[PDB]
Amino acid sequence: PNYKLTYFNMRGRAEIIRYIFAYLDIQYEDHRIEQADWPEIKSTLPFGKIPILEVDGLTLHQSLAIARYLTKNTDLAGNTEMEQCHVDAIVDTLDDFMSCFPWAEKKQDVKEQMFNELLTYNAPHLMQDLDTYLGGREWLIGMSVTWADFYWEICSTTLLVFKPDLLDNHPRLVTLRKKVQAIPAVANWIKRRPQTKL
Amino acid sequence: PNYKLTYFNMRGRAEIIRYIFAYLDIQYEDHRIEQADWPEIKSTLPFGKIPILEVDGLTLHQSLAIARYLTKNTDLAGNTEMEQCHVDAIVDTLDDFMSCFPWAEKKQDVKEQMFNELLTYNAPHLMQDLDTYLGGREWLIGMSVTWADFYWEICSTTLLVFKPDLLDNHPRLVTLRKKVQAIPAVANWIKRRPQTKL
Ligand SMILES: O=c1[nH][nH]c(=O)c2cc(-[n+]3nc(/C=C/c4ccccc4)nn3-c3nc4ccccc4s3)ccc12
Ligand SMILES: O=c1[nH][nH]c(=O)c2cc(-[n+]3nc(/C=C/c4ccccc4)nn3-c3nc4ccccc4s3)ccc12
Ligand SMILES: N[C@@H](CCC(=O)N[C@@H](CS)C(=O)NCC(=O)O)C(=O)O
Ligand SMILES: N[C@@H](CCC(=O)N[C@@H](CS)C(=O)NCC(=O)O)C(=O)O
Ligand SMILES: [Mg+2]
Repeated sequence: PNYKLTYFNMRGRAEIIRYIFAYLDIQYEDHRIEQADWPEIKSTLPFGKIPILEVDGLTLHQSLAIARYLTKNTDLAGNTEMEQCHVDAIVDTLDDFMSCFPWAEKKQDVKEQMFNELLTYNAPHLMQDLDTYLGGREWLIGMSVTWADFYWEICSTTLLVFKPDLLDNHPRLVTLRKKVQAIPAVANWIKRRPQTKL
Repeated sequence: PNYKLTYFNMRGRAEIIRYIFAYLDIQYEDHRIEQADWPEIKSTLPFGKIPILEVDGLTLHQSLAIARYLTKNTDLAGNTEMEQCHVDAIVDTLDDFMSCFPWAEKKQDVKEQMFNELLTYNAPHLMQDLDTYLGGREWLIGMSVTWADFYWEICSTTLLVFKPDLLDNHPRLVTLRKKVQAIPAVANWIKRRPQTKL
């Protein structure tokens, strides 16, 4: 199939998709648009949002819906119907927290203030829940890597930018990040991808 | 399997699961708790959130992850992987919007302020996009009902409570709502379900 992923030049909400393509060794057009080119594109979209993934002429939207589609029938989806549910559940739990941040707030002072508050008063509870959930296991779900692990690594990479000590109390979550980063295909993408703040 | 759904005594985020169980004709325990029950309960939850679904003692969380789990391999899932992606996308677009509302904000007005903005400006645009997306088609995805249609009817029901004229200019979305409500198993549920504001 011919794939074309459209998003801004940043990891953001499209990174999970890029990790999946890398892991699966699938070629695709990583189309990164400049802010100025967004308006004319937005008007042609279903619900005016990106990322979107074009597959043989048809358009798909919603980052997680796309990610799930790409992992279907692969080892990244989950090893049992119930584990597949757990993968989806961990992914939404992580996405729910990421969606709490005022990424679009114009006023920098209020934005920064809210970021710091969420990272100091709210994040600790989620990190603990995740640590407890992971326990002494190697991966978040099952006994092999799933895209939920990829998502943890992607989300935490961004949160760590704003809160360096985020995982100082949870070395097990740090270990998981490193394990994902060590997967050859993932390590390679991480090394070659455009370096952007977000 | 023994199914036990735990949530507040309201439709909310659990209604989609309730609709699925009804449609598929699956018996389950519809456990509804009151606020005075939450505290002790929350302490016993993976990520302190409801709804949760217990399957033979095993706890599953995240409403959409659970909803997807129950509809896999059924006629509500989507007929192709691509269509399954569209179902997931439509559901997340709707969930994204519903999640924007400050349901928990404590101040009667600061809350009503964000609500007004969401209902007066954001809502109309989403309705337009959805209406355009549906076109003259019978259901949102494919040629048969899917849980995405279920979600549309559920989400729109709550939105209508705050903005009665939401669908005045989109009769096609109203027709879809009625189609879902006319499905025997669903109609029976809508008839017998506890009457709650949300
Ligand atoms: O409301 C917005 N308007 N315009 C935006 O560009 C924008 C960006 C935005 N961002 N989201 C994210 C990542 C989200 C995420 C969610 C789940 C998992 C992983 C990631 N990043 N991000 C932005 N970053 C930057 C950096 C520099 C300058 C501007 C931006 S936006 C959210 C909302 C909006
Ligand atoms: O912060 C909260 N804590 N506990 C809660 O139970 C809770 C519920 C809540 N609410 N969510 C919804 C509906 C969500 C929805 C999402 C997708 C599709 C359709 C629906 N309603 N809701 C509440 N409603 C009321 C009404 C009166 C008094 C209190 C509440 S909570 C939001 C936050 C929380
Ligand atoms: N939940 C959606 C979020 C879609 C979304 O809001 N995308 C933002 C960028 S991360 C966007 O399109 N912003 C431009 C706009 O809203 O005009 C997903 O994961 O795809
Ligand atoms: N995205 C989650 C939302 C989970 C959530 O926030 N649930 C609320 C009820 S609507 C809750 O448990 N609130 C109590 C709390 O957060 O302490 C889902 O759909 O399951
Ligand atoms: Mg979501």
